[PDB]
Amino acid sequence: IPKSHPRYWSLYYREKIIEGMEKGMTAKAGLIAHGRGEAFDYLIGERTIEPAERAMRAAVAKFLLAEHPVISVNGNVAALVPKETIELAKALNAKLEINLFYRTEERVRTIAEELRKYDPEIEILGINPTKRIPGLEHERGKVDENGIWKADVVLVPLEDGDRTEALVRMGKFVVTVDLNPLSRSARMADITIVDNIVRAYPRMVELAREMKDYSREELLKIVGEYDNGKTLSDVLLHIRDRLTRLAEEGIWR
Amino acid sequence: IPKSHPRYWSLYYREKIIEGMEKGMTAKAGLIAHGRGEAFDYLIGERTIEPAERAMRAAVAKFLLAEHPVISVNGNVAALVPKETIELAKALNAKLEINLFYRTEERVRTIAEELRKYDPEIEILGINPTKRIPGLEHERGKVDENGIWKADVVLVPLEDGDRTEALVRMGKFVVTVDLNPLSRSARMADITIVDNIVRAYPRMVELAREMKDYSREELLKIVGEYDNGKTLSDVLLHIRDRLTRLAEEGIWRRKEL
Ligand SMILES: Nc1ncnc2c1ncn2[C@@H]1O[C@H](COP(=O)(O)OP(=O)(O)OP(=O)(O)O)[C@@H](O)[C@H]1O
Ligand SMILES: Nc1ncnc2c1ncn2[C@@H]1O[C@H](COP(=O)(O)OP(=O)(O)OP(=O)(O)O)[C@@H](O)[C@H]1O
Ligand SMILES: [Mg+2]
Repeated sequence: IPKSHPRYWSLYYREKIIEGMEKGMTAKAGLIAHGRGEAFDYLIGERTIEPAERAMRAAVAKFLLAEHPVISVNGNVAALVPKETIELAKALNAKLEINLFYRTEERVRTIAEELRKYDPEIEILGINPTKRIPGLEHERGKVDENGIWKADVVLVPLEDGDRTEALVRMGKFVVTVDLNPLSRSARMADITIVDNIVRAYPRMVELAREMKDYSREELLKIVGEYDNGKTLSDVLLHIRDRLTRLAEEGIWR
Repeated sequence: IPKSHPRYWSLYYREKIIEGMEKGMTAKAGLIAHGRGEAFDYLIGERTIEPAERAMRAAVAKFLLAEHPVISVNGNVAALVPKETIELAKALNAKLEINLFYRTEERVRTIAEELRKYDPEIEILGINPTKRIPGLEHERGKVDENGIWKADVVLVPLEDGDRTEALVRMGKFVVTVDLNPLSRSARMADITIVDNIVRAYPRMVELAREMKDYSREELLKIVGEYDNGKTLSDVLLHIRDRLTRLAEEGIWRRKEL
């Protein structure tokens, strides 16, 4: 399709998610999840909205003040932002852990190989996790002692509500990127970024540098003031107004 | 999936659509599409709202008054409501036609076999459609000559706008099941049922049996007063008020909506 196609990027990223499945990284359930992401993205406007920028500033602040920052990676992340998830882990000095709900050997390997394609030297935790998140079935709650297990601040993007929830109960401060503000994961996380992860990861990286040197007292003012409930509400309000406008345009009969 | 799970029904149908692709009936793109429907189902509340019940009564009435109704069947319909689609067709005296966006012989065959598991002798059209619906991709515009090609009323659920619109330009009265009330398909169709096909179909089969005796008079009064445009806006209003309410009440850490 021509570069001017209004569906240009979502189409571009869709092939990417399919290539993901082809590479054995992205699970079938992943394609379904991607579609949900697409629809929601169409609704918010395929751009980072103010409530998302707001939550991202707060999440970055929180990661810089963190003690053991950990960025989680699953099959979709690997298909969409392999390079950006690494850059983000460095800009935040957080470690990288592959963490799958539907964990298999090939999938962990392929995702591992995919990340390396961009940095053959990054430490990738999660190849053989020993620990478990309490409240989850064994095979779905694995976590590596050096990563999530010891983490205080965690970023689990595109995550399932059971895991997000078990993580909060476990005492971890949870940050996620999720285009569905109505999902359990989005509603349970401590900081929810409602934005397409292809836009949020590079943005959080930019915000990383822009905040690189901030008075710890400032980084603390930022997070201390952030209101995830207010954020969710504004996102729901954003979507509604969008629905009012969208319904007023396009082909009809 | 334990039935006690808060998201049992959501997960159940995700498994079904996945087992559909594996059984060769459902395409990969169909998995994404199922996901798109889910996004809209969330906005609606994952239930049958009034404006859906309304559109469905009209559709059934229209199908009962038709003389050459046809019900389409794609990979998603085949994996999610194989039995209800057959029930509905027979409760509406409509013919069944297999229609896919990504057509192949293995896919047509498997969708064919799945329907049989519910009726070993059910008639199935679209096996090798030969009529080219003009103004479309040859690859995705061929219909069955004894099916859609001569139908007066057609039901094409989870349809792409290009097909839904082309059929309208074909002079076919079109009914559809589409969770996105803003979709081109939802806008070009004569009667749009904004509801999940796993809820709408069995609900429509109910109506086709409870309406089988409605007088021509009553049925014509229904199809006659129906207003797709008003029904779509009614759907958007439901959603916008739900969003307003949730926003005001707040949803962070909220378990139940
Ligand atoms: N490309 C993407 N960018 C951002 N977010 C995404 C993307 N793809 C999927 N998501 C989000 O991740 C979720 C997909 O995972 P999952 O299937 O667990 O969702 P869900 O089950 O509906 O939510 P929950 O598990 O909280 O009930 C979706 O809710 C969607 O909002
Ligand atoms: N399980 C389901 N139940 C009800 N409706 C569904 C389901 N899955 C998908 N749909 C609807 O069918 C459509 C699938 O087709 P597709 O997504 O290709 O069309 P679209 O490009 O999103 O919209 P359009 O092509 O009409 O502009 C979706 O718009 C969705 O609203
Ligand atoms: Mg889930």
